[PDB]
Amino acid sequence: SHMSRKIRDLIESKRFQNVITAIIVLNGAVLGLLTDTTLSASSQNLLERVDQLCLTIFIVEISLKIYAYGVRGFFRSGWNLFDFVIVAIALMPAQGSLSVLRTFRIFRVMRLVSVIPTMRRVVQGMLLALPGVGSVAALLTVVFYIAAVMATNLYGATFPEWFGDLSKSLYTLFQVMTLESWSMGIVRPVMNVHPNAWVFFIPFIMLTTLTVLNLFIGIIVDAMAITKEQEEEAKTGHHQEPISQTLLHLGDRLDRIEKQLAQNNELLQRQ
Amino acid sequence: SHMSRKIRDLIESKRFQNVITAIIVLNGAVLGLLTDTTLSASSQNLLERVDQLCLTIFIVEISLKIYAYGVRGFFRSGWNLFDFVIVAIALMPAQGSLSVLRTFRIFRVMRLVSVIPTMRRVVQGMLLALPGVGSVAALLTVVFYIAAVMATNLYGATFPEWFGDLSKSLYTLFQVMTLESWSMGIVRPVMNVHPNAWVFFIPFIMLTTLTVLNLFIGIIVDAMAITKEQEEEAKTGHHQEPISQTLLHLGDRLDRIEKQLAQNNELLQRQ
Amino acid sequence: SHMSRKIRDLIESKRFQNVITAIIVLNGAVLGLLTDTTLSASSQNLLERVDQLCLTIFIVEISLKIYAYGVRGFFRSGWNLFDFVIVAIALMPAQGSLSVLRTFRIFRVMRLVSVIPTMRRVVQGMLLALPGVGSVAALLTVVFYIAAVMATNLYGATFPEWFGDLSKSLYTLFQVMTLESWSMGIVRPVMNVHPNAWVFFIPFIMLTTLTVLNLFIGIIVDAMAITKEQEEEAKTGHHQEPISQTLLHLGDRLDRIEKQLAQNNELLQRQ
Amino acid sequence: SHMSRKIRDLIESKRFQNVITAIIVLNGAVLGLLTDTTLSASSQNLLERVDQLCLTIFIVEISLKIYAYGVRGFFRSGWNLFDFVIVAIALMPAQGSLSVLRTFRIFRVMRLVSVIPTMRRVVQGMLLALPGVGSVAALLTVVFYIAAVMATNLYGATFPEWFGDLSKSLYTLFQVMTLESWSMGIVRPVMNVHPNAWVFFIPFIMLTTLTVLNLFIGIIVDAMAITKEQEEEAKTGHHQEPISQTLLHLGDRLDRIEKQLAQNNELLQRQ
Ligand SMILES: CC/C(=C(\c1ccc(O)cc1)c1ccc(OCCN(C)C)cc1)c1ccccc1
Ligand SMILES: CC/C(=C(\c1ccc(O)cc1)c1ccc(OCCN(C)C)cc1)c1ccccc1
Ligand SMILES: CC/C(=C(\c1ccc(O)cc1)c1ccc(OCCN(C)C)cc1)c1ccccc1
Ligand SMILES: CC/C(=C(\c1ccc(O)cc1)c1ccc(OCCN(C)C)cc1)c1ccccc1
Ligand SMILES: CC/C(=C(\c1ccc(O)cc1)c1ccc(OCCN(C)C)cc1)c1ccccc1
Ligand SMILES: CC/C(=C(\c1ccc(O)cc1)c1ccc(OCCN(C)C)cc1)c1ccccc1
Ligand SMILES: CC/C(=C(\c1ccc(O)cc1)c1ccc(OCCN(C)C)cc1)c1ccccc1
Ligand SMILES: CC/C(=C(\c1ccc(O)cc1)c1ccc(OCCN(C)C)cc1)c1ccccc1
Ligand SMILES: CCCCCCCCCC(=O)N(CCO)C[C@@H](O)[C@@H](O)[C@@H](O)[C@@H](O)CO
Ligand SMILES: CCCCCCCCCC(=O)N(CCO)C[C@@H](O)[C@@H](O)[C@@H](O)[C@@H](O)CO
Ligand SMILES: CCCCCCCCCC(=O)N(CCO)C[C@@H](O)[C@@H](O)[C@@H](O)[C@@H](O)CO
Ligand SMILES: CCCCCCCCCC(=O)N(CCO)C[C@@H](O)[C@@H](O)[C@@H](O)[C@@H](O)CO
Ligand code: NA
Ligand code: NA
Ligand code: NA
Repeated sequence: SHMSRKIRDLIESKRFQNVITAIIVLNGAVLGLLTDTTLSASSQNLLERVDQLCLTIFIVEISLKIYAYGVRGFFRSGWNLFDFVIVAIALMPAQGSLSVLRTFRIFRVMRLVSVIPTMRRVVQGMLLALPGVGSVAALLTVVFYIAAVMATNLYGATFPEWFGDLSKSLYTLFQVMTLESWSMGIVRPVMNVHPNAWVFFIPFIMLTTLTVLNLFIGIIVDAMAITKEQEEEAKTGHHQEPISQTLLHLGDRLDRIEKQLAQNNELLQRQ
Repeated sequence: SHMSRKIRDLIESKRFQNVITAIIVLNGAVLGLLTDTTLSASSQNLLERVDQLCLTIFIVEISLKIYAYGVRGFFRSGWNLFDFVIVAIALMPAQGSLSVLRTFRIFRVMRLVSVIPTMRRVVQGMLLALPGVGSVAALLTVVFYIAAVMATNLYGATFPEWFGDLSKSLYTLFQVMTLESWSMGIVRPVMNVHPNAWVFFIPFIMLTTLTVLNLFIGIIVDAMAITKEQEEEAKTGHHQEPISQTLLHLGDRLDRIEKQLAQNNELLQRQ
Repeated sequence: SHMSRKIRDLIESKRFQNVITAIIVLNGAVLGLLTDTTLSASSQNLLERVDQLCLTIFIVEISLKIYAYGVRGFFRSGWNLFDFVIVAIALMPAQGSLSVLRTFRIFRVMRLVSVIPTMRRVVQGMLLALPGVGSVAALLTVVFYIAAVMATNLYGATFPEWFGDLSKSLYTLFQVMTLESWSMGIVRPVMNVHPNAWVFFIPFIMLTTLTVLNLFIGIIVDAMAITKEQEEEAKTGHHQEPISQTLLHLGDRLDRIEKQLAQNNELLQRQ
Repeated sequence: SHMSRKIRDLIESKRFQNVITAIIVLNGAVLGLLTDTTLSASSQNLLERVDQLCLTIFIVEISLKIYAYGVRGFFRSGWNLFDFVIVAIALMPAQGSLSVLRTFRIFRVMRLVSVIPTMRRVVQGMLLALPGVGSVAALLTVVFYIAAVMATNLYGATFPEWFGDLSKSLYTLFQVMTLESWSMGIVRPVMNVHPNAWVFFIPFIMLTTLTVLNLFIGIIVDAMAITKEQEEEAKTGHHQEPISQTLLHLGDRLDRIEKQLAQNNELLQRQ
């Protein structure tokens, strides 16, 4: 229709993005002021209404989009669904789920990612890089589970605060992996009772730090290449051959042209 | 034979892998529940039998493989030998070795690596990357030994808990390398007695952190390329020229084709 | 003019650079000696005059440059403007700004960067690499703000020293991100009152360490390539195609020449 | 001569290298046993003689080399000079230098690097990578000096143990850069007296961690490429074009051959 044609161009305008961005920043700034308990009852009521104002502008924004794109058209984008859920959850009447409350209204500032395209790209590259490190992430999960069971059996009776159960052991092994007081706080005290405890903890540190670095480098290198590759697909409109494919086949492509040159030289030398 | 033909296809089926995977997870989950000492005698006896059930399924699995592939055929794979040793050790009657016990039945969860091919590849790439960092690993071992001897001679009489002997010094130098309370916990106290101790510990930290990072980056970069190269060899069936060789000879290959072009141009300009 | 021709060649001479370098080192060395409060009143007065001498040589240096290049010519370089501001601020009479004093005369040693070209290049590569990581830096800023608001609401009433307000929470979240006593000092004490606090802090650590590593790797890789690319532009005088462009179009360029070879082969086989 | 022909081939034999390697390990193992103060006077005298035996074998080894290569020929290699100095210093009668003693006989184990070629290559690549990071290393040195002077002036009167003088401040800034108790141990106590101290320490941490990572990544990436490039020069005998040069000129080389193809196509289409 005509009403669903200008609205899309209003939605796609730089100023509309900037207006929404300004309202996200504003909502975020009022939620930060609401952390101050010394504020007067009138100041709290004022900011709570600016929060209500900000939220209503997001209901108008999402409705404008659902109409101008359609239910199937809007929910076709993962970013729009995320934007929908962020706003729709604020109007959820006693939602049934394992948690505590929804005071986490500050997760509305996470919309700065979906609304700013330079930031949307960064998060997109990182998210697209996750499936590819699933195996490394699972190997790290296996090492933690094996280690947690071993630590609970070995040290739980003598160190119940740190290794009393599986939960306690996963928490202190995560601390050990982060190298946080691993020796002065955990292993030297454990070695006073179990002198060969270093046989367990030093290999655990060696293995988990390498794996977590592997996981992190893997995510970073992939996210960087995916982003670069997507920017090129956006600029030209043509599909970008991933760099790994270009590098894997560089040898094959060079020898083929070397051979095609030699046969063109053979037909040339004898004419 | 006919009996050693369908069994191989049963062994190679996705559902058989999934059945074994489910039994590994199950065994791992019952071993984790067995860390809880508050459980009733009947609950402990129940889970211990589910452990026996899981173990028997692995004996049937390995036997099925040894028959369908042969002794020489099965033990030709490093992964199958690993799978054999994991299961066979659970039936080892008082094995003679320097240790304590075999309560580490949880190392059976490490079979998730050998049974899941996406995880088998990750560990394979990492293991194939180790011989190549042997020299860096040995340099780190030399620096630790020299440092341990120096620290024992310099500080062992005044700081016996940390440097009293070689073992004690290797342990606290490893802690120092991990930057764990290196200054507030070790070096500021040591400097109160030996004021120039920083001349020993600051260069030691500078050298070992660079070397350990070198070792780790070396493993990660190699494991990533080896995996990528093996996936390409698996996809096409052709041997993949390692990227280092492609990069080292990129210059040579380009100038050769440049020259072959210039000589083809020379025969063309004068015909 | 003739007076603004030899001065430029004096300014561009290796010995003039070395003379200025020697005066920066000298000024830096006297400012370091002036940190010693045990010095006699005559020794303090002596060094304070060597500081005055060093400062005057920089006024002569900058004036020499402004004359030999012109106001528009001198201030056309970001490095010269930096050099101008460093020297000009020492003669600022009670400048109006939010601070405390200008005792930070030691920021004059930062001129070793602008005066030594090998060091000017390093800092240049790093500075040119910053706009490109602005989105990652902003994502990290968003995560910190959301987390600070959450931590203030959740823990500020029970842990006011660490989370009492927004400022306090940003400071302890930065400490948590650096892994400094995150568990023994902050989270184990917080968990004694709020047992599921690990649900907040472990994901926060996981997310911020990956993002800060991403930010850092991004800066390092870019600064390294920018420097390499600028050295090549300086050596040849020709514009250097950035490596990302060379890599993105490597596939396209190889298939195009492959096709141009095949069509040259087609005209050759049938002549 | 004939006597200086077979000795060189004896010196270059795998077994001679292995004999020297075995004597280095042996000397290192006896020096490690000599750290144990509980040993009997006869055991100490025994090991001290095995040290004398090991040292004499190195005097015979070096003399054998100086004769078989010549004074100019032997001292032409940096590795041989290092090997000469390690052995010659053990016979230095009260050498005049600023130190304490030469009990550091364990630095003789550092010969395992010069004697094992796979380890000699690793250290060689690392040493050749140092001149290239000199500017980054100097930038880090400048930041530390500026920071040390600032910290001494700002905090030395109120925190004399940590910032009382320049030496004290460089030591605690190095600790701060390593993130070792930077907040719970240094900055939270400093902020109790100087509440805006975080304005100094948080930027200092941000800047030095990025620079030290830059320095380290720079060394690692260069050492890896230098080693790879030297192995190729050793294998073929031909000079290896450094990868940076191959990558910088990849664009130029591809467009040149693209143009040479188009002109060969132009002469072909009209014959
Ligand atoms: C196209 C980028 C990419 C990868 C890549 C990124 C950067 C780069 O420099 C090279 C490659 C990539 C390649 C392989 C990969 O394997 C994951 C293995 N699974 C089974 C765990 C993951 C990402 C990829 C991402 C998702 C699916 C498939 C491929
Ligand atoms: C050596 C080039 C390379 C890769 C590569 C190797 C051979 C080849 O033919 C093509 C590329 C590389 C790049 C990315 C990569 O991603 C997979 C990571 N997993 C963990 C998701 C693997 C190898 C690389 C490895 C680590 C860091 C940066 C680059
Ligand atoms: C084929 C991959 C590879 C290496 C490699 C991996 C990734 C990459 O981007 C480039 C190369 C490799 C190359 C050299 C190397 O040297 C080790 C030196 N020893 C003597 C300590 C190790 C791995 C390699 C692995 C085992 C043996 C030989 C080579
Ligand atoms: C610069 C490209 C490169 C290597 C390279 C340099 C020159 C060349 O002609 C070919 C490749 C590189 C890659 C891997 C590598 O592995 C050996 C590591 N050892 C420690 C096992 C060495 C250099 C590299 C170095 C560090 C990280 C990622 C990539
Ligand atoms: C030319 C180097 C470069 C980049 C680069 C450096 C090294 C390298 O190996 C590859 C590329 C670069 C490329 C992309 C980039 O995107 C930033 C995204 N913004 C929107 C946050 C940044 C730097 C760049 C720097 C400034 C502006 C534009 C490009
Ligand atoms: C795999 C090669 C690569 C990049 C690359 C991928 C594909 C392509 O066609 C060209 C290059 C790479 C290099 C730099 C880069 O910079 C942007 C970083 N942002 C965060 C500023 C992105 C990808 C790279 C990624 C991480 C570290 C080192 C190298
Ligand atoms: C040939 C390797 C190399 C460099 C290099 C190594 C690996 C790689 O992937 C690319 C290049 C290199 C290049 C530049 C460089 O600049 C140093 C700047 N100085 C002025 C501080 C250093 C090393 C180099 C080493 C010494 C002198 C000159 C060049
Ligand atoms: C993007 C490829 C690259 C470099 C590169 C960029 C452009 C170009 O045309 C050629 C190479 C690279 C490699 C090494 C390097 O060394 C200098 C380091 N200094 C600090 C000694 C610089 C850039 C690189 C950068 C960081 C890590 C690994 C690889
Ligand atoms: C990838 C690795 C992921 C590790 C995740 C750890 C989750 C387990 C933490 C948890 O739920 N706890 C129960 C809830 O309290 C245990 C910790 O709280 C406990 O270890 C201690 O901190 C103290 O409670 C007891 O001293
Ligand atoms: C690559 C580097 C590898 C370093 C490996 C260190 C192994 C040595 C540890 C060991 O076997 N110990 C004896 C067994 O107790 C010593 C430690 O336990 C000891 O240093 C202290 O922790 C206390 O026991 C004394 O205060
Ligand atoms: C990218 C992340 C950037 C984080 C930047 C943090 C700035 C906030 C620090 C600040 O201005 N403070 C007020 C000035 O004191 C707060 C800290 O000082 C406070 O948290 C504590 O250290 C104690 O003062 C109270 O226990
Ligand atoms: C690239 C960065 C390089 C930093 C190098 C630091 C060298 C300075 C260390 C030194 O020589 N000291 C004098 C010798 O004692 C000072 C330290 O010892 C001192 O800071 C404290 O540790 C205590 O002595 C006082 O509380
Ligand atoms: Na740390
Ligand atoms: Na710590
Ligand atoms: Na730490």
